[PDB]
Amino acid sequence: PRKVLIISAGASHSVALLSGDIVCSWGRGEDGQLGHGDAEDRPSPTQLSALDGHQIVSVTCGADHTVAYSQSGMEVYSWGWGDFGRLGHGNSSDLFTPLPIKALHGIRIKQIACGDSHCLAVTMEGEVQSWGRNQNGQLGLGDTEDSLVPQKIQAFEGIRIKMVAAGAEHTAAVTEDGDLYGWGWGRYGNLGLGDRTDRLVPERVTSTGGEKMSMVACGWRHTISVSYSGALYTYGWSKYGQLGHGDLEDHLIPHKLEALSNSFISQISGGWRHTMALTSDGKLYGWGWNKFGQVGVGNNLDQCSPVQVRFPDDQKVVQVSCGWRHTLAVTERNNVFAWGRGTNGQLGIGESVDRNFPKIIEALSVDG
Amino acid sequence: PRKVLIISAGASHSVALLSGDIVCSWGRGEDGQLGHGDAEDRPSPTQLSALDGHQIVSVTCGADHTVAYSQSGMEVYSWGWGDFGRLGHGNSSDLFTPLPIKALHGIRIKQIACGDSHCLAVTMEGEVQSWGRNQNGQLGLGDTEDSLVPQKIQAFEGIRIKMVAAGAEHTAAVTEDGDLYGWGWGRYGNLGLGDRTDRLVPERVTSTGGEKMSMVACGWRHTISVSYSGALYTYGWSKYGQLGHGDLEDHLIPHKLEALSNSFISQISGGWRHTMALTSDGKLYGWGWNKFGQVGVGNNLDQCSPVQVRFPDDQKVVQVSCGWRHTLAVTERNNVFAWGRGTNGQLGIGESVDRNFPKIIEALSVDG
Repeated sequence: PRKVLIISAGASHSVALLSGDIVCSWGRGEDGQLGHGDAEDRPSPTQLSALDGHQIVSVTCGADHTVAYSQSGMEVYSWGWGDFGRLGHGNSSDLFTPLPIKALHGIRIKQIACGDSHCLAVTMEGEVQSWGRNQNGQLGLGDTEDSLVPQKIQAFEGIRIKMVAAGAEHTAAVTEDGDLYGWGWGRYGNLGLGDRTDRLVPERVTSTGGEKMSMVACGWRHTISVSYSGALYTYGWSKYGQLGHGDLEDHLIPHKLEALSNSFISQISGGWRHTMALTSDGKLYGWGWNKFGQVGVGNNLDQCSPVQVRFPDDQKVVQVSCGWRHTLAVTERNNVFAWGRGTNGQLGIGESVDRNFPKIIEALSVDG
Repeated sequence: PRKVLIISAGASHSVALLSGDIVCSWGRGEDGQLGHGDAEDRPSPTQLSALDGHQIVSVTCGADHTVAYSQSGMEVYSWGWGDFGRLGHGNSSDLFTPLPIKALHGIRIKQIACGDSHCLAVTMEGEVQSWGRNQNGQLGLGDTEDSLVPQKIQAFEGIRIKMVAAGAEHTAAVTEDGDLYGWGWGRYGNLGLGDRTDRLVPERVTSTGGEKMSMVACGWRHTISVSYSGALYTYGWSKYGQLGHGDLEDHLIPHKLEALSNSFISQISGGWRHTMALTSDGKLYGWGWNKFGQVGVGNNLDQCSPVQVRFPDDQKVVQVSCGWRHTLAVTERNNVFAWGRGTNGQLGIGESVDRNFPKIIEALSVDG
């Protein structure tokens, strides 16, 4: 019957895009991130009626905002906390219902990324637009002033971007031809440039190790990058064991993960202080902070080395999104799973309780 | 049947001191800012156990932490969200139950203040030691680099600070002979120096309308001061009427609030989007964003101008503290009243549920 196409975990909230082009959301509602007009949490997945019939093709979560967009519509909608203009409407009011972005109408969008308070869009042609808070340069526009409305990184003109990723206050980008970029706040070496300085214009990473990057994903203060061999590189902060190399050191350049050397990483997601990674054969690995059991192995002990989150009858996962204190994953069996902090209802499982092993979201699954 | 001495309001938590070195907290407990070792919310004033008999004499909250020094042991305790050196402990880990600040053991304090992510202390001697996030100069140490340990501001050498206030990413101080200083993030004019930029060290406020200033207060992105003549001045952000001058214009230099000249202002308190002020009579006035009922005037309308707050039987008000979404008050009969948002229980009245006017805390007053 009905199945999940996309999941996405913000800080204390999480969203799902269902067949029927249906958006639904659940979790903390206090800042408007859910878009049901009201400010109350949803402990159970609620339909987002304002976006019924809008032919939304893809959702993406910030920390306390949410963007979505329509390809038939050529119309990009945002809602949630509006401060510093992360929503992009040219003002900074909070939205509690989805409103389109006059500034992007009629553009063909390829990818949209969201950090803590800045956003980036990618055109099909491969240009970039940033908007939101810019205090440490994250917008990558050459200065420090916030931009309340989307604006083109001229520093990219003629260079075709393949995808970008946003952390708390920085940004990353692999290109079509494989080069990797970082810019923004960089006090924990999270830009891969071998130092602890910010950057206001994108800066090419040279210490790839001569290997071209296929995709990048940001956590809060650490960055993840996969290459073409399937090799996985991490860099930035690792106070909490999220870089994943068995210790807790910082890495100012991309440091290949040894443990998962023998796996082809097809997908990556970064959270607040943990990490998650997807093999070709659908095994999922987690490591990082685990106070609320958001890594997934039935305990509340933190993991500085990749450990395998186990499932019922070992179905394969096909998607994984990381929040600040929780994780969602989708399996091949068209089932949906959540674990971690459940207090604000971001788990969807009707009760606001913490779970350290993956629990099944009854309202979004063909169970068994 | 004990007396409330002090009350402070966090972004989503609330603390109060009582006679007997008894400290109580309720509200959001996810980041450990309540201090009972656990991270689950408290909906009613919970006696803090690890401070029993520590002879604590004042408290304060930042956005997601808390500070609480003793005057017969001369140490300082912090706990809650730890990121950016916030707690002054030389690391950056969270603390769920108070620990002393050995960097200051010995030092004699007269006041401490807390922003979102940075803290300030005034020695009894009138020196100041700040610590925390420094990306915009809010420690006024002349640099944009966080400080995990508290450091003396050698820039106030030969000056006697009497009072200090901490905004979100800005700071403001009044000296013991009238002068007014601001430093840190000043993009909305919240520094009162006639422009919209930051300052990396304290800078004398030179448009003080010719009056010495005796006290100061800090919202999220606005600043408030009260002169020797009992006048009231706001300056900075006024998107919601938190500056209180009957419209919505930002002011780059301090602006006398004229509607309140027939009163002598004895206490002030800024919030996320609203402000509160208590005249020498004991009449409480509130303006600003009131979406969650937080100004407390029986309705849910944004007040861009001072509208006083009435209590059962025209009780007189002795103390007021301003959170992000709620407001606390203490009255002359030794009652406590809370209004505004009450989801994380941060109203201390049991259930809750928002309340748009002052509701009593049965469990900590003399009336029921």
